[PDB]
Amino acid sequence: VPGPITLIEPLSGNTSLLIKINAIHSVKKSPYQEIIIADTEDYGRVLILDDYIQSSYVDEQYYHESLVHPAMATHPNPRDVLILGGGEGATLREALKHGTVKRAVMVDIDRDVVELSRAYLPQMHQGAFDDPRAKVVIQDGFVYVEEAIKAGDKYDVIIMDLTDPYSSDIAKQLYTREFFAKIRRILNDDGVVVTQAGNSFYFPAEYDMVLEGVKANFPIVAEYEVWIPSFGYAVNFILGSLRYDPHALTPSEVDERLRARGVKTAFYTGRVHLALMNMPIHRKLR
Amino acid sequence: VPGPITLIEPLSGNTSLLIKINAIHSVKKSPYQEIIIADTEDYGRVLILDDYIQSSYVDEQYYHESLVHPAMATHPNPRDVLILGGGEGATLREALKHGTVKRAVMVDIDRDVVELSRAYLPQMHQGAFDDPRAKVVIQDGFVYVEEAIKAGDKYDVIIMDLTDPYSSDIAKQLYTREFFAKIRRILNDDGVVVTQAGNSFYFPAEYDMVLEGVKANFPIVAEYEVWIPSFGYAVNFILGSLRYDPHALTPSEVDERLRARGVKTAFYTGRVHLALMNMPIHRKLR
Amino acid sequence: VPGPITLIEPLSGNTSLLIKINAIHSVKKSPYQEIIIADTEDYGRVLILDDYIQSSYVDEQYYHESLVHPAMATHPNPRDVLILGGGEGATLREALKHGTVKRAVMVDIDRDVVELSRAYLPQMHQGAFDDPRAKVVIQDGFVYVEEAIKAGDKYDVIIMDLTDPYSSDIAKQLYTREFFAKIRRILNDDGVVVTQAGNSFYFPAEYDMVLEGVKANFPIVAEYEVWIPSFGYAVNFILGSLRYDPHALTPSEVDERLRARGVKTAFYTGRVHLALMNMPIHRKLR
Amino acid sequence: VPGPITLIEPLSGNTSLLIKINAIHSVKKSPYQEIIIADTEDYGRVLILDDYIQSSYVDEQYYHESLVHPAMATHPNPRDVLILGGGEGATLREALKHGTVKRAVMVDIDRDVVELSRAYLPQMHQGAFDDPRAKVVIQDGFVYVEEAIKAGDKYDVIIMDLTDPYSSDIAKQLYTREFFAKIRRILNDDGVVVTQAGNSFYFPAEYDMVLEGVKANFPIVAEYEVWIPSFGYAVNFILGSLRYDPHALTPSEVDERLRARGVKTAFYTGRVHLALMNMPIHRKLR
Ligand SMILES: CSC[C@H]1O[C@@H](n2cnc3c(N)ncnc32)[C@H](O)[C@@H]1O
Ligand SMILES: CSC[C@H]1O[C@@H](n2cnc3c(N)ncnc32)[C@H](O)[C@@H]1O
Ligand SMILES: CSC[C@H]1O[C@@H](n2cnc3c(N)ncnc32)[C@H](O)[C@@H]1O
Ligand SMILES: CSC[C@H]1O[C@@H](n2cnc3c(N)ncnc32)[C@H](O)[C@@H]1O
Ligand SMILES: NCCCCNCCCNCCCN
Repeated sequence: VPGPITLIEPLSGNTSLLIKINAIHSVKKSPYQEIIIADTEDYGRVLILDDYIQSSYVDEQYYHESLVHPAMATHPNPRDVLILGGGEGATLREALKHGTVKRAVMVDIDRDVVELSRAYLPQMHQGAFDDPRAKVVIQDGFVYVEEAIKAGDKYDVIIMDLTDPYSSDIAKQLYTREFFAKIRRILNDDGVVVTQAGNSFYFPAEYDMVLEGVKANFPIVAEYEVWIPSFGYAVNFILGSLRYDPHALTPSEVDERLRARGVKTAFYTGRVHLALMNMPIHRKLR
Repeated sequence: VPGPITLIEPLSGNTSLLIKINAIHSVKKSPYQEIIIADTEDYGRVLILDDYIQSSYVDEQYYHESLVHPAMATHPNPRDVLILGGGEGATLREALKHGTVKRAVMVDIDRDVVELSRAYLPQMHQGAFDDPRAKVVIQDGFVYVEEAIKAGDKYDVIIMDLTDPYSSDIAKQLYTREFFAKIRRILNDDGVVVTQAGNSFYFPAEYDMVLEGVKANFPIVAEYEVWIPSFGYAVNFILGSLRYDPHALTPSEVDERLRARGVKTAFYTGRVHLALMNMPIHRKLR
Repeated sequence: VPGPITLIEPLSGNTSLLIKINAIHSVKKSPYQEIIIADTEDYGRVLILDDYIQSSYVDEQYYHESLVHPAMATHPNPRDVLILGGGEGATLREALKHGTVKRAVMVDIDRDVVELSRAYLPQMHQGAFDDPRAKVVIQDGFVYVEEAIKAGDKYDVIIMDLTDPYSSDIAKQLYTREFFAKIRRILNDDGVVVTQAGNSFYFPAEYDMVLEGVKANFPIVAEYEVWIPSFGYAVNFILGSLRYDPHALTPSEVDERLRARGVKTAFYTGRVHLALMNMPIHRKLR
Repeated sequence: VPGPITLIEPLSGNTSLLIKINAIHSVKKSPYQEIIIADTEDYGRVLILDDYIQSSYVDEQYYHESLVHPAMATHPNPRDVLILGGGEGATLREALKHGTVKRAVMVDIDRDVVELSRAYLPQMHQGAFDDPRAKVVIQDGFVYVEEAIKAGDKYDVIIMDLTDPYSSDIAKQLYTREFFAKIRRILNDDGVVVTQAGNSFYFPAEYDMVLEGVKANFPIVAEYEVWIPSFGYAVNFILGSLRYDPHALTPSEVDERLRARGVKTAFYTGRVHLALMNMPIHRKLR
């Protein structure tokens, strides 16, 4: 039973997780957030920001593969990729696997998350930060997107891997209808956006606000979720597309794009893609 | 932060859930298990057996529909149904929705679970216990199956809705290779068995033992899982079939059987079926 | 870890107690406070007010005997006794044991605490509420003392058994310098006051405020403490005397007063009295 | 709730403490026990062995002074002192304050406790380990006492500061009748033994076993307790004496021995001694 040293991970406010801690690797009060890197018995090494597990060694591939590959596989030739957040470098790692990618930009507000992840979470980034195709920019993603509009920059796929919409003051401006309109302005005509949107079961109001924002700006929208044990819930993803429908890809087409692009995964396959496109998201039923 | 009255729900031993309790309706130490019916803020009313949530008002339909309908929809004409466990009566409720069912027998070892569920959990059974097609038998499922073999009783679908294989002494004899051989002897030649098998991520050894038991006795075996928030995990299900392959059903075939049989659901559909058949089960990836 | 049903009892705010609950007897939102009467495995039946255990079956006699008998034994002939609080009736029970007592008045603000204690905590009051010498008044103790001054009422011993000074808004006016001045005005010239004063170790600032209030109004002040397991701390008592010094009583004199007055106890004796007068109170030493 | 990083300190099994951790300094799985040195908000720096707090910066002086000084002050000229356990070096620190002491031997089974205490808990040992009068021996205390009998060694005062009798497999042989007989064989004819004996309230059976073991071997036995906040209980001590009765010492005699011997304390005085000798130990009263 889960001690003697325990993380109390908030889940809903009326439910919390008690997680056995084996070791604390680093604690850093950054100007933006409290960072903890720790070893958990169940999940191995974790990044914690303001008390919330962001990623674990034993299940981060479920999160990062589900966040990245459906969007990347839906785009027929994703060359220019923008990531907002993704501080541990695993979102960048998954995006770079696509041989079509020539330029991947990752924008995180917090240099301490990136530097502490570089040192203490090598199985997350796996060298992604040092890939010649990758540029790591330390900036508020809101400001970065405003400056990208003025420069008329355009991307094929935009991946939002931010802190939770229901908890995170630093990410709140990037989850609005108005921000999704700004995202559309820096997408090519066949562009795709994907974002994590917290949890539809425990935080339906915050989830619905994000969903309405994407639906108001993109004509094709897929909603899918994946159980991440270390989070205590099935994370919700919202994918917005200007041309291509992720629901239209067959397992064979997904598997052929992965093979052609040199993409190796622990989890994501054509069959996973089909399941994600067909499983409705969880809500409270009474 | 949950309290002042809290349920400490074990999950893995290295992770536990802290769940705020609004009221305790009943506590009963039966000879078989400790029974608690309580109101939780997140999940509404719950049945707890030996500290483990069995079912909640807000998400039990995810559990009971996922346990019952894939097996029932795979059988082309399920007339005789046997349920082992299912004390709250929701498994019986779901099976009875199939208009093909003429006889449903439910066998639970613990009369106190059934009677406390009848009184305190009416939204679970919804009158299923009193359906003219239903017989509720209080007996050890092991004993009932031995007596069914000697009587040469035979069923189209057998549903095992027992306490967890990783925790429950009272159910341990019903999760063995030898017990699945006994189940095959009370199935018709085109019969199907489904059982909950705990959790593949947190309890892989106990999950694998159940899987090997089913694979040794049945030529067609499907594995699928669904996130149940009140459990803290995606419950694993194992379906054993003598003739019909659930992987072969299309969404349209599932939806046509549901329509023809008068089956109304909150969750299960042809698309859910397709997703369950295509989503690999969770394991620790590192 | 204690469960599955647990009380999270706040202790210091940086430490809390997890207490196994076997049953909840009553929950009542009164106009003043939330009341819970519950069975704990370690402490048996408890009264809880706003999350704080007030008393337990297994250790309340340590609390009530330590609160009452040192003051009562110090007064050479206590005839008129006033109790502020003491909702469960055990303070009254201990005071009434003194054969010198002719009139005991108990004043609690909360009729629900008294009535629920009468019904659900009979081993606390043990009939004290119905003793012909006893008068139970439902009133704010602040108002009762103002009206006692105007009537020129006077008492030999005043016992304050209120909710904690560090947590309880309803009692806060009764813990001030100004309130102890009002108490002195309704004491005879040889009168004694005793109050519980929370805990000197975990709540030194609130303890010190009560102590300065008593020292400003009374020339003789004794401080003593007793470990109450169900509280998670040694409760602090402050005794204010106008004439008689509890430090001057010998074990033999205490034991003779108890014998002469027909006082039977589970804990308090002359030797206990000597120990209480000689044990310094706990503080943080670093 | 105290968090996000928490120590779950077992107390009774039906009560546990949740203690906020500010930092973890060191974690060592020794062959004998799990060792944690941590900073707590309430208690400052702590040593934890197998989940149990052994000592805290804010209250260890209550524990170590109460364990050592009553026995040392009862002996009229304690020259040779043996300590079994006392890994953090505070028991040794208190014993060495007595100017009569020429030789103090401290025997702990676990070199990791001693070395981690030397480095991370300097306010506990305060250089005691390096005092010319002190010998620190890493050995099982059982073996050390058997070898002391064979060498015919004799001591004036033996202090047992071991892990708890109710929890600690490594110490269990040192808490038996037979072990107290071995202790008597290495005492001078006016010798005194003192041991911590867990807690009489929460662990009465284990406490009573230790008490019967001492009473079978020593004609004078004193029982006393002190509240240690960081433990969640009043630790019980049992003192066994061959000639001198600690109940016979007056405050003045104790204070004169402390003054003559150059003993400076934060807590222990003649009045404390009197209180310890007069306070009965806590038991469940219903
Ligand atoms: C750990 S993956 C989540 C990341 O979101 C990042 N993040 C939060 N808010 C913003 C923002 N406004 N702009 C960019 N990155 C952000 C955090 O710094 C964290 O590393
Ligand atoms: C609440 S659903 C799980 C049910 O499994 C039941 N159960 C456990 N073991 C057996 C068994 N051996 N035979 C029948 N029912 C059982 C329990 O009594 C519970 O009601
Ligand atoms: C349970 S024993 C302590 C009692 O103090 C009572 N109490 C708190 N505030 C006041 C007050 N202002 N006057 C009288 N009783 C009070 C509470 O109702 C409780 O029953
Ligand atoms: C922390 S103070 C208690 C000490 O008792 C020690 N201890 C436990 N069992 C024995 C034993 N059998 N012999 C010597 N020391 C022991 C532990 O190593 C610990 O440092
Ligand atoms: N939950 C209560 C913690 C109990 C810890 N027991 C005290 C151990 C005494 N021996 C070592 C004390 C430090 N020298």
